[PDB]
Amino acid sequence: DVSPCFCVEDETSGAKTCVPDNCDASRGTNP
Repeated sequence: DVSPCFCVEDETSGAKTCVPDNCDASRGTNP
């Protein structure tokens, strides 16, 4: 479905994680 990605810099994961993960690295950021 149309699912906007969101990234947060998470200290718990130890890095920037996104949903979907690392959408902001690839071109799969926006649907």
